[PDB]
This record gives sequence, structure tokens and C-alpha cells, in this order.
Amino acid sequence: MDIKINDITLGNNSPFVLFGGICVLESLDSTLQTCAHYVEVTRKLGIPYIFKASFDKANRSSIHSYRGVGLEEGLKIFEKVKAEFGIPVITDVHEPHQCQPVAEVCDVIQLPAFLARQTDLVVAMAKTGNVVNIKKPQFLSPSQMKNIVEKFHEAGNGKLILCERGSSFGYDNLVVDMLGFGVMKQTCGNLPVIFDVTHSLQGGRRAQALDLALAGMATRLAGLFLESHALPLHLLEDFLIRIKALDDLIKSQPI
Amino acid sequence: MDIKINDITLGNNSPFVLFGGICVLESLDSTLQTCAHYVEVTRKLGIPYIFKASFDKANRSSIHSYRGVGLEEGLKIFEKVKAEFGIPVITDVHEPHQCQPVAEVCDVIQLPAFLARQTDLVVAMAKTGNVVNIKKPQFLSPSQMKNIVEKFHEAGNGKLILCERGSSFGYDNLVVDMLGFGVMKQTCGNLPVIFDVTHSLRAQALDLALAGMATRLAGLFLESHPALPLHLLEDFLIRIKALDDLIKSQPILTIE
Amino acid sequence: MDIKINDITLGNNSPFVLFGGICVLESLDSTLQTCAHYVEVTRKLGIPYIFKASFDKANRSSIHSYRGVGLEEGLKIFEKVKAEFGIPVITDVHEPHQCQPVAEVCDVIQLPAFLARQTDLVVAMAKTGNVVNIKKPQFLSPSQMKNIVEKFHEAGNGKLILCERGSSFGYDNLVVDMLGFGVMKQTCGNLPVIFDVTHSLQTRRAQALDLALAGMATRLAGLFLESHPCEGASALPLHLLEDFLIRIKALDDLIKSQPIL
Amino acid sequence: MDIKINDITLGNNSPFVLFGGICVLESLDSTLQTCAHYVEVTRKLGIPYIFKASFDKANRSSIHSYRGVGLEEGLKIFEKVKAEFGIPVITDVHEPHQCQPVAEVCDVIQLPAFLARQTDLVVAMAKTGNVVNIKKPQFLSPSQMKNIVEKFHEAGNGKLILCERGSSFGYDNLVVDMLGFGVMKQTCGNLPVIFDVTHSLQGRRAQALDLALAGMATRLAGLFLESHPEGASALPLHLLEDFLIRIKALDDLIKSQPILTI
Ligand SMILES: [Cl-]
Ligand SMILES: [Cl-]
Ligand SMILES: [Mn+2]
Ligand code: NA
Repeated sequence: MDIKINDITLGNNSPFVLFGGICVLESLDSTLQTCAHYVEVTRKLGIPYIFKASFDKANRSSIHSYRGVGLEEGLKIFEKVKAEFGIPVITDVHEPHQCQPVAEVCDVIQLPAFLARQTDLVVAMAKTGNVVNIKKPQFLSPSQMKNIVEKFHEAGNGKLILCERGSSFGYDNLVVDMLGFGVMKQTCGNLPVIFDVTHSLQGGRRAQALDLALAGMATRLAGLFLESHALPLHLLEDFLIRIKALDDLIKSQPI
Repeated sequence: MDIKINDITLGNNSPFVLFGGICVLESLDSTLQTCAHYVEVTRKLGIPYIFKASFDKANRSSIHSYRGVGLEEGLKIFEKVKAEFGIPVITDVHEPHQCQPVAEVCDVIQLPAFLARQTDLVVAMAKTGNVVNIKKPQFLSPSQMKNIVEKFHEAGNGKLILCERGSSFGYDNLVVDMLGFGVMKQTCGNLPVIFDVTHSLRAQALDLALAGMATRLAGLFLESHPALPLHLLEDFLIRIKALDDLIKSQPILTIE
Repeated sequence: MDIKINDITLGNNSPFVLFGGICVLESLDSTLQTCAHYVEVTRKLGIPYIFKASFDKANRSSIHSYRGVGLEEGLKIFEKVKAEFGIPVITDVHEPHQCQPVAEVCDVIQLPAFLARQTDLVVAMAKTGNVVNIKKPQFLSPSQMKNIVEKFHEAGNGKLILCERGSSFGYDNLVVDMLGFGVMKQTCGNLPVIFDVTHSLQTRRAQALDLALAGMATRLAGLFLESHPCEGASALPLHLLEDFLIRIKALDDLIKSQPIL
Repeated sequence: MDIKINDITLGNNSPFVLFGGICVLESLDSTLQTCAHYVEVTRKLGIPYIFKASFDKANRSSIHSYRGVGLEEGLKIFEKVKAEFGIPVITDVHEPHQCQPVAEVCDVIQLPAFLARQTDLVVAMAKTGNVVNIKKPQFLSPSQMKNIVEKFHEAGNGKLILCERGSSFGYDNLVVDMLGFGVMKQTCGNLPVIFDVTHSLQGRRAQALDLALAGMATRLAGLFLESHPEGASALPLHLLEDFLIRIKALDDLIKSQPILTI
């Protein structure tokens, strides 16, 4: 099953979509500069693109640290981004009350991985009717995603993206099971599956991210989810050139 | 470090405290009957006892399974339990706004494992000044508990309990690392450590509980249904008490 | 199922047996000294005792690592241990041809964790007729132990001990699943189950008593451990053995005094 | 570092080599029949191929499963395979004493995962001077492989292949860490790394394909892969050409691009 996001077709047998932005929003001008960079590179390589950012840093280093511009001033910035660049955007929500006002502005709303079993937040996200990205818990088996999908469906929303972010592997480590992509497709009605390479991790780091991105996208996925300021930006170009080459080849092979 | 909960002393070198009850408050009369049975058995054996229930169960099996009686009626039921039996009670909170009204009624307030790194909720819990039970997420290592305790300390509350509930082990399975208890004791200032055997998992329950309490713990945390069958409570606790009394009666032995 | 080893009754509802000793045989005189300590401490505490050591470390990280005194020498040392103290002994075997020679002397022969799938080794062990200690591989689940037991049974030897030594947990770490003990009891005909606390601690050392108590709380035939007066650093300081075992016996006596079910 | 195996160049920047065949040798007739299938499919696509079988398998699933025809007849069968098809072969050895006579015939000798730390076998294998395939145990981290490599180097042999077969993930299940390939390359001197997709899985065909493609996307010297019409199930043969067409497409694309810039 494909999902239309404005002008974009997102699906497991479409050209891959890049989801990319920043960690948490800070300022209007800083958010435009970075989005401008993603847009320039993606445009000239011919890759569809959705801008990602959080208005809130829910888990903070200190009880005293910067948190982000918050919801009220977060949304303002998203509205600009969309006006200036005419692309879709994606952000995470944590409280049920937040869900409808955020869906007003943000094309895709994201269910955080820690919160995926919180039935309140599931129902409230569903009721927006917006496109939803479900982050797979690092503790959850791929064949259990069907149970989250069922809850969304019972609540009346079928516009769901499943998002891989790694599985717990001993203490303080993650491994990505490349077999899980297929299990989610097979058990969840071939909804779009995307791969969050950035959170699945943690010059090698740069190199490591490329290997892992290529491996995931070899399994035939709707999109790649990532971040940068942790990946540089002349590298962004070099990285995507290689991802698009592989994606194009894979998607040209009959299933 | 010990913590006083009314007339109970909770600590890793004290007689174990049972945190026992049911999953979610659904009723008044049945809650009281179940609590009455815990009270009778624990009084008979001289085991300190705290009644547990949730008033608001997130993470239910279906979107319309009953979430429980909710905040206002839940606190009223907790008040009746406290008035009838004279025991402390424990419940969980899910939002900052719930922290004040729950803490006014409940002797212990619990940070759900899935929310354990949510700073706003940690700060709001800390600021109640209440005793807090921190549930260890299955995906979190035992040496990372100190980061949660530091956040509470920064916000001015040191009356903290650490609660083991198992660790993710491959897909859809849990293992309890018995070495984790000591790591928590040693890195977190010897705060009280308790063991949630119910959520870690029924001869199995008994083996797992005995194994845990053998490592010298402040408390044991479990749920029954009228979850261990309620009528087998006395037999279960007699065996746990036997082991706890033995272990606690010997001075700690240090290995290099 | 109980197993008689000379005068010792080994079983999951009998008083725990200590399988105790050292990483590797280094000489006769060091061996005799350490064994003497084990024997005098266990005798006074009333704990049945089997002496343990390897004659070869067959899988160290250098081809010039120290490997111990080797087979022919090692068996001579086991011979003297048995004559002097009158106790049973246990050692591991790494190659099929070793089995019958080693079994003529060593009462219990041990299948190494890495080698459990080695069919020729299983068969050669089984044929000796000796009591066998099966190390549960770090990569094998407790409900598949039955598969190794089935092979020994098909090869005609039913005197088998199941030895827990930890489970792989991510990279380079182990965890001990306290529920595995009961799984092994239920699926392998209540054969004696024992706990190797030393190797379970590999990656801790300060935590050996807590881990050993936790395992014995589940009601076990035996405890398996190494001391030092060869390693990942988890051996018990030898002088601490008496105080260590006082605690283990206290718990075992309690658990074993409670009816089961 | 590349390894020359007769006419074949094996290395992580070279076209991928297929390793595959049968579980155990039974007879010359049976072996030639199976080998011919692989040879014909790989010749049709221009993929270098190395035939695998055991002459005496020590880790089968029951104690009376057939272990193979044995050393003496096994080596005669390997000799004929080599003569008939002009390809290299590979076999596992589990006894030190068997290393020398096997190495007279078999181009690659394979160290079983369960014996990967056994010093006496490692030394006896090294001293043959043959190319060696080191099977990585499911309990070993990728950064431990260096230790095995060092033991071979100490004993005089650096013609080593590292073979990934998955890692223990909770109970029973194996997972393949796609980051492990890079860790082995970086720590072990860019020795050839190959991927045993079949074991890694302890229908089954669609799975095998995704996992194989993901591994080869990381830039690898070869693929280890069982096919025909035990402990680990093989890919059905009518699928072999179509499977290999897809692996070769990805491999050619990847190998044709330079490793990233500084
Ligand atoms: Cl709870
Ligand atoms: Cl068999
Ligand atoms: Mn040792
Ligand atoms: Na209170």
C-alpha cells in the first residue's frame, strides 16, 4: 500500500523518500538554513524529501538544559518551512492533547518508540486522520507491529508508516535485523517501511552509516530516515548519491 | 540508605516489604476483598505490606479495554483502603498534572518504566517530596539507573526506590540479570532495591523470587488475581520469608 | 534422578555437592596444596566434594599461551589426588581419543561448552560408561539441552549432569537465566543440575557470592567453582572458601528442608 | 588484501565468489551431478564458483547421520571434481592429523565454527600453507576475530578468509549484524570477508534473498549458499539462477564505485 504525501508517493516499490532535518528546533533562521541545504542537495539529485524536527527535547541531559522552542513556537517555524520550500514536514508528539493542533500544521506525526503502547496517544493520533509514522520499539519483535497497526485501524486511521530503529542487543547496544523489514511487510499489509539509520547507530561513523543504510535499502524500503549537522553535509551529497544508485537498481528488479 | 514509609522501614538490610495488589482498580468491593486477603496473610506472618494498584492503565490489550476507574474515583478507593486497613499504598502516575493530587493521597508514587526518561514527569514527581518507585526499563542497563537518580536529586528528592522488572533478551522475552541488583546498589548509593517478579515473568514465579531475594533486597513486588493465584499467597510468602530471614540474619560478606 | 559417585549421592533434592578446584594443573605440589585446603574445609562443613582441574587449556588466545602440564602428566597428578584424599575428581576432554584413557582415572568426565555438538566426542565419552558433566553452551537455550541428553541416551549412557554456565547477551557478555534451571529439570528427566558460577561471571568477581546464592535458591544438585590462592579474572580467593561455603550451605540446607511444589 | 585461488581473485573489491555444494560426500556420481548444476548456472552468469562438501562431518544432527564417504574416497572425489570442471574446492577438517593429506587436494580448508578457538587444529591448518576459511562462531564478537587471525599469523599462514554466519540473539534465534563486516575488515587487515547466508538462518527463499542482498551491499568478497531440488535448509534449485542474477546485479553496482573519499 502506497501513501500520497502531497506531491510525493511513499511506498515500498517507489523511489525512496528521504526524511531528514535536525534534532530539536532552536531558531527560525537556523531551521531554514539547514532545510535549505537538504532541499538543494535532494533537488539536484532528484530525491523526494520531507523535513524532520522536534519542537521538544523530552529526554534532557540535565533537568536544567535547553528543551527547544516548544510547541507554540515550534509550529510557527514549521509553517514557514512549508511556505518557503513547499515541502512536507514530520514531527513527534508525546501528549494526546497535542495531537490535533500539531496535525493542523505537520503533514506527518510521529509516535515515539517509548510511547508506542500508550493507548491514549494511539487513539488521539489516529483521530487526526493524518499520516502517522510508528517507531518500532527496540524491545518489540517485528511480528508484533501488526498489533499496533490493528489499534490504529480500529481507531479509523490506515495511513501508517512503520519505522525501523534497531533492536536491543545486550546492554547499551543495538543490532538491526535485516529480516525484520520483510516480516513487517508481510504481516502488516505492505504498509510503507522506512529505516531510521541515525538512531540505529549507537572515519568510521560516516562509513558505518553508509554500510548500514545500503544494507537496509537493499531489502526494498519506502524511505530512509536520518539526521545531520550524526552526519556532516558534503558527505550528505556523497552518501545520497550512493543510496539512490542502489535504490534505483533494487526498485528496477521485479519482486 | 533506608526509607520510612509510615511505620515501615524499607531497606536492603531490613526485613523484606511486600508490594502487592492488583493490576488496575476496577471496583470498590472486589478491591477491598482482595486487599483484605493480603492484609490477613501478611499480618499472620508479620510481613510489612503495601497495597498496589493502578487507577489508569496505559498499554492495555485493546483500545477499548477498561482503563480503570480513573484519578478521582481511584484516589477515593485508595482513601478507603488506607482508612479500613491502616496500610500504605502505591500507584503510578503518567502526567505532571497528576503528581500533586496523587501524592497527597498515596504513600508511594511510581514512575512507569516507559516514562523513566521523561524529564518533565521526573521533575514534577521529584517536587512532590513523596517517596518514589522508579521502574527500570527493560532496555536500560543497570549502570544507567544513576542518571535517573541524579535527575531526581537535582530536582530535590532523594527518597527513591529502584525496581527491577527484567531485561530484553532477543525478541519478546525477558531475562533477569541477578548481577544487576548489586550494580544498582553500588552505583546509586545503596538506595532500596525491590524486585517486580510479576512483570519479569509459576513454580517459575517462586524460583525467580527466591533467586532475587537471595541477593539481599528491600522488597518484592507482585500482582495476584482472585499474576499469582490469590489463595496460594500464604504458601508463597512463607517460603520467601524463610529465605529472606536467613539471608538478612547474616552479615554481608565482601569479596575482592 | 539421582547419581551415585562413590559414596556421594548427587541429586536435585539432595544436599549440594561442591565441584571445586582450579583452572589448570600447573604442578603436583601446587595441586596437592590447593586440594588439601578444599578437602579440610568441606570435611568440617560436611559438604560432599569432588576435585576439579583441567590438564590442558586447549583454546587460549596465543599458540604460546600456557596450557598446563598436559595429559600424561595430568593423569598422574589425578592418580595421586585420589590416593591421598580418597575423593572423586573431574576433568574436561577435548578430543575423542583422550576419552577412554582419561576415564580410567577421572571419575567424572566433562564435555566442554564449545564442543557439545561434536558428535564423535559425545559418542566416545558415552562409551566410557563414566559419569558425564555436560557444560551448557553459552549459545544454547535451556529447552534444547534435551537434544544433547538424547544423543548420550542413544549412545547408551544415562549418567549425565547438566551444568549451567551463562548465556550470550549481546557481544562479550553473559547473563544467567535463573528460570533455565527449572526448564532443564522438566525437559531432561530431572537429571542433576549444577551451576558453574565462575565461568558465568565472565566478560563481577565481587559478585560471585550473590550469583551463587541466587542459583542455589532454585534447588540444585551442585555448585561448580574455581579458586586461586588462566582466567577472565573471576576465581575466588582461596582463603575465602570457608566463609563462602558457610553461606552457600546455610541457604542450601534451608531450601532443601522445604517440601517441593 | 586479495587472495588468488588458482585463476580466481578473492577480495572485498573484486567480483563476488560463490561457495556452495552439498552437505556430505556420498558418491562420485552424486557429487558430479550436484556440482554440475552450480557450475552451469554460475558459468551462464560469469560468476566465479568454488564447490563445497564435507568428507567427514563431525557435527551432524544425530549421532548416526551419515558422516560422508571418508578421507580416502572423499579426496578421490574432490580430485575428479577439480579435473572435470576446472574449479577450486573447499572442505572442513576437524582433526589436526587430517589437515596435511586434505591440503594436497583441497584448495581451501575450512575451520569449523565450533573449533575456531582450538589451538592444535589452528596450528595444523596453518602449517599446510593452504588458503583457510575461518567460520565465525555465533558467540564471538566481530572484534574477537583478530585473535584467531593472529594465531594463524603466529603459525605462519596469512591466507585467511573470514566467514560470517550470524550471532546469538536471545534464545535460539540468530541475527546478522551488518556492522560486523566493517569491524572485521578494519581490525583484520582487510582480509576477504564472506557471508554464509544459509546457516545465518539456522518463503525461506524470499528471506534468504533479502539477507543476502543486505550483506553484499556492504561490499564483500563472496557468498556462501546451499542449493538443490541436516540442520539448515537449502534454497530450492529452480530459484538459483534468479537469486544469483539479483546478487550479481547489486555486487556489480557496488564494486564499480570507489570506496568513499577520505
Ligand atoms: Cl506496576
Ligand atoms: Cl542421536
Ligand atoms: Mn577456568
Ligand atoms: Na503521599
